Amino acid sequence: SAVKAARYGKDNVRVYKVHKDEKTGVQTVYEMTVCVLLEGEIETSYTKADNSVIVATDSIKNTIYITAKQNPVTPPELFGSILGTHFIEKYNHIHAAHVNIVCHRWTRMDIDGKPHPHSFIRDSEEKRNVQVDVVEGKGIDIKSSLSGLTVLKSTNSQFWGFLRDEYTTLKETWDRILSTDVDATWQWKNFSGLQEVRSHVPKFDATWATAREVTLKTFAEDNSASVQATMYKMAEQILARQQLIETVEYSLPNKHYFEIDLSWHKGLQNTGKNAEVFAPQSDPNGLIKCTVGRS
Amino acid sequence: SAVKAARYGKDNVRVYKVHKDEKTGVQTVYEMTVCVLLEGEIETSYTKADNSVIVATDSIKNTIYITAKQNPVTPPELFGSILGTHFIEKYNHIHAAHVNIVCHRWTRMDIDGKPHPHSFIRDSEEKRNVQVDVVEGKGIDIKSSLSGLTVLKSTNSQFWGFLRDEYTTLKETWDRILSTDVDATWQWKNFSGLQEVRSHVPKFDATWATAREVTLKTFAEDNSASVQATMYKMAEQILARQQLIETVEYSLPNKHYFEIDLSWHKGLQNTGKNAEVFAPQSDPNGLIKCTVGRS
Amino acid sequence: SAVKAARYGKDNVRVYKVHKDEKTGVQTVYEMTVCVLLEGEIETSYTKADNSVIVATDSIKNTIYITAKQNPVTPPELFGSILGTHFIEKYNHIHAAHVNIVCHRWTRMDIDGKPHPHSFIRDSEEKRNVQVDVVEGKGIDIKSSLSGLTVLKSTNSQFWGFLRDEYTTLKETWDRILSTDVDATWQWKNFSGLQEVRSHVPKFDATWATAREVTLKTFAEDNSASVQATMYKMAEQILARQQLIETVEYSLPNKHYFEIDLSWHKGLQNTGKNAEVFAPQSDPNGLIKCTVGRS
Amino acid sequence: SAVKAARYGKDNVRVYKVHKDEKTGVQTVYEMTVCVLLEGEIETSYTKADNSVIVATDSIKNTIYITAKQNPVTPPELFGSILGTHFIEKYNHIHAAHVNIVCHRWTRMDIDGKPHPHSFIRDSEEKRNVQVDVVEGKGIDIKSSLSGLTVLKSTNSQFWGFLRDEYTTLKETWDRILSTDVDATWQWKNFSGLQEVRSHVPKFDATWATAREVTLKTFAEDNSASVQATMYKMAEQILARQQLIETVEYSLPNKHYFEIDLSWHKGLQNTGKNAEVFAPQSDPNGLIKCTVGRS
Ligand SMILES: O=c1[nH]c(=O)c2nn[nH]c2[nH]1
Ligand SMILES: O=c1[nH]c(=O)c2nn[nH]c2[nH]1
Ligand SMILES: O=c1[nH]c(=O)c2nn[nH]c2[nH]1
Ligand SMILES: O=c1[nH]c(=O)c2nn[nH]c2[nH]1
Ligand code: NA
Ligand code: NA
Ligand code: NA
Ligand code: NA
Ligand SMILES: [Xe]
Ligand SMILES: [Xe]
Ligand SMILES: [Xe]
Ligand SMILES: [Xe]
Ligand SMILES: [Xe]
Ligand SMILES: [Xe]
Ligand SMILES: [Xe]
Ligand SMILES: [Xe]
Repeated sequence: SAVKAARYGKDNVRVYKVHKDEKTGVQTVYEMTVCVLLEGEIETSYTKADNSVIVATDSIKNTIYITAKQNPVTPPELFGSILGTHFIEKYNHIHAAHVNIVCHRWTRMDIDGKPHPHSFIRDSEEKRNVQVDVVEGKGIDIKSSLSGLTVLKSTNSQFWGFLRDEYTTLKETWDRILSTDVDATWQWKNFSGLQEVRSHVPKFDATWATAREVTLKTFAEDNSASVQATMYKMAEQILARQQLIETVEYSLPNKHYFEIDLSWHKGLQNTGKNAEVFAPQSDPNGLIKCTVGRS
Repeated sequence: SAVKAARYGKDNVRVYKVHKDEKTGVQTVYEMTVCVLLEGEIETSYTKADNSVIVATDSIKNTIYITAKQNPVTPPELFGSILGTHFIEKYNHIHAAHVNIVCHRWTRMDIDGKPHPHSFIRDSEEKRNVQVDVVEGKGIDIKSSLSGLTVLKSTNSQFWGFLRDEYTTLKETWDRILSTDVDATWQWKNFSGLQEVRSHVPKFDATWATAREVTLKTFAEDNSASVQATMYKMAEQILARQQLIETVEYSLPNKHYFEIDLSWHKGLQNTGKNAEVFAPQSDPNGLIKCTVGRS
Repeated sequence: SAVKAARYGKDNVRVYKVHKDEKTGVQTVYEMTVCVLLEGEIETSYTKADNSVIVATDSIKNTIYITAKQNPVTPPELFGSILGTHFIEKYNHIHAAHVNIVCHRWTRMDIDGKPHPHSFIRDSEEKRNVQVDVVEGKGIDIKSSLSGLTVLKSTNSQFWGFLRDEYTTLKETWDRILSTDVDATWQWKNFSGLQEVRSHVPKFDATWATAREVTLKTFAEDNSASVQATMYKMAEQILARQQLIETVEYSLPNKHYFEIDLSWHKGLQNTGKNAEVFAPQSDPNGLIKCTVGRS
Repeated sequence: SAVKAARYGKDNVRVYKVHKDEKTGVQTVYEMTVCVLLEGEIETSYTKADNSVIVATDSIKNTIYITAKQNPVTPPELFGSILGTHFIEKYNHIHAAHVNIVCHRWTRMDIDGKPHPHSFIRDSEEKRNVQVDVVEGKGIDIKSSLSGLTVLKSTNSQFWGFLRDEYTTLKETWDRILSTDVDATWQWKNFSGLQEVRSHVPKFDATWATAREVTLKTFAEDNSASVQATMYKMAEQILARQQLIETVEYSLPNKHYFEIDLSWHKGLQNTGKNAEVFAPQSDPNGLIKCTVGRS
């Protein structure tokens, strides 16, 4: 037998950083969860019990805190590239670093219409994420994403004209609820190294904001023919607005809300045009994915 | 042996209701999770296998949907009182109904600065809850609450002057992070029945909004001497603003963020006045509770 | 305003202890999660910012580890009583301690039919719990429990003869699946103090084992007329076997498995006597409770 | 823009099936959670709102229940291959089916030393899983796995001789706790179609059992030099015992238990050879992966 692939590192490293403006007294906080996995010439730790090749996962954890102390942590695409580059440059035998970052929301509170200098609220479990793969001699590959964005529209969603055969019971509809949790990922063109990533720094926050805005607007305004058709419209617009993105992927659950027929009880009308009370279904759920690129 | 207490019913009943304004085309959604447990003369179902006394939990579920179809579901204090009253009035042998409601957030989206007529976003897992106990001949007891409100302040929290003995290692501090998940409950004076609850309907939403506002403002503005001292200030203000509340209870975790000493690495300074990077701790956590009433 | 009630302390304190037999080389591990909340003359920490009355929650955490170092941690009823007594005896102004312990399973592995001296497996998320309330001048109140015991029987459960009215759609049945997660609590007679708790030490493990055995046997053997009727039989037997128990409480979800009518597809028969494939329902669920005591 | 990849289907489909032996009266239950995602000529549903190409996800759900009614559901490798083959054979324009199955444990109860005919217990959240990819003209690729197997050993684990530099604080050790949650996957050689899968049916359960046995024995008996070294020994043995497996992958968290220095309190000794009480750490955790194949 032989080692075909191996990677190891530290997962679930929680980090908080605060920035204090001495002039204004305004403080800004960042909180993330980080995972770093390394690859390289490490097979002998598996096959020969040779620990000399192992950068201890405890040391990886230390390195994350040290790097956060000495560098900006925003945008996360920059921080992840700095962190990944460190490992491949510092250790001769490590040839790839894989960095995943989840950014948690701490939104500045408004108290009496004014932004508070040092108090924050977690407004939703929506996350902004990055996956950064730093590979020695092959540059830096970055995938950025938003996830946990949960939305619902109460009308202007349809689903009719699908295949009907002996396995089909679903009725065609011209008016239904549509609800999903959005997971959207945009993949950047490959970067040659940290200098190139630094030159594009302003594009990271702007593209995140655009992806979010396009997602919300298209969801709210599209008279949706299916999840498939609506998500394609979102991905098309994002690609049109940022030339440095190569692909956009969406992964969308279809979270079903079922009509409840109440006619058995005193002829009460609660279906079709009379539907007011619905039963949200915890499971099963549709799951629809698509990756859109440039033609 | 003998039955000392018994209650039974349906838990985890998810309900969605939509309201459609025909004039404006504006739609508003409500989504809740409901639990109803009944008590009364039901001992024989336990001791004698006498099912004749059991209102099936499946029937309780039906009743929830029917009641939501025929009545407003907001404010939840009103809906819960209607639902509880139904069971004690309809069934001679049922003498108490216990209704718990969790309200989930569906906040209307703003698209291009305008409120959208039928699209919504889940902005945070914060909940608004009610517990309604309807007891035949003893009226209606309502506890209202907010929970899952997660906040953090990066300075203006202190903790010094606590008891020090041979079990104490904690250092006194004049500047720390304070972060918690707020659970706050206000208990209404007892109501004689549904007519009285209906007469106070406008106070329910207003008091929820006040409790929330007071919580956020006090948290952000108090130069906090301890969780204990700050939470007391919150409860005191809520009681001052709503005479129909008898008690306010807060239950607050103290979610610790620890300094990381980096001086072992090239004398890097990251403690006290130089602290920028911190380690959020998942566990253990302080837990501080208090119930404040009128003197 | 005035403080009507207050308690504070440390929650989610994870503790592991190992015992090593020097003779046999056999090691035994215990792992728990502990919460300690204190009450007493502490109102001024809330009303006056007087921290002098506060035993820091960090110190409570230290005390848990120290107590675990110097005392047995099994049975958990004994450990919790030791821990609670410590706080009310050590601090003049603290008059009650409330200790909750969750014990996690680490079951010794069998390798080639022999018990391994130092390797363990987590066989199920079933827990053994205690709640110990130590109140100065009123002794020690202990509630012991098992929870997270998930069982299912595929036949020999019935449910017929329940109340039928205009809210009822549920069909009577003489053969259904019954599945639940068992939460069972037995409350001990009040103990005068630690000496009395120590005198009953052998009864704690034996009663836990009896409660578990009775639960499983009765579930498997009862031709069940309802959850209500079966759970009563369990509680009755436990009370008969241990005179020092005052009450037994069960809290049982009814986790529904629904028939799926497939007759729309080529007349396929999958209901009643022909039912083979079922749809487990995540929600809603019945919830049935009862507290049984001595007559 | 263009669709580069697309797949869609139904996730979280819970299924229960019971088998009844008429002779013995013995019943056996199976419970699974299933996900089916389809690929093929479906781009136009995304780009042109052409629903005619969509097999509704609701119909996929129906098909799962129908297939479970008409076929054995065990071993899951066989069931998944049947289900995947159905979709690519039934629909001309669907060319790949991806089936994921999670099998939940329902272990027959022993009551008074005898196996009960129809009562079951969930002994642990350990799962047996399959991923089946059925691709038209390319056969059937099956990955089998076990996951959620949580183990701990209290001694006979070491970790010394790792790289030490200016980022390293971790002390070398010759005696530590080792605890992990095992995720192990074995990938079968490609099968030409359903006939070939059926010819190997007895190997599926036997190989699962071998993978489990090897994992537990090696964990318990290896005087472990690192997670890396121990996991390699496991994978090597599995490959030696089943020639039809091409690769074995393990993914293992290192769940840390930290010593607690208590010497600040009355010189209490709780480190090194005197360590008895430890603090389990919820996060961060090491994460170690390896894929082993044949040389
Ligand atoms: O938008 C939808 N897309 C689908 O593929 C589907 N299948 N059922 N309902 C559905 N809705
Ligand atoms: O605000 C606090 N209250 C407390 O009781 C405490 N104990 N440790 N840190 C603390 N902080
Ligand atoms: O055992 C049961 N008890 C109940 O109270 C009930 N209500 N519906 N089904 C039920 N089953
Ligand atoms: O077994 C281990 N492997 C590792 O790579 C490691 N790093 N720190 N501790 C460790 N333990
Ligand atoms: Na390198
Ligand atoms: Na009544
Ligand atoms: Na005392
Ligand atoms: Na096909
Ligand atoms: Xe951070
Ligand atoms: Xe969508
Ligand atoms: Xe609702
Ligand atoms: Xe607070
Ligand atoms: Xe312990
Ligand atoms: Xe039961
Ligand atoms: Xe199944
Ligand atoms: Xe391991």
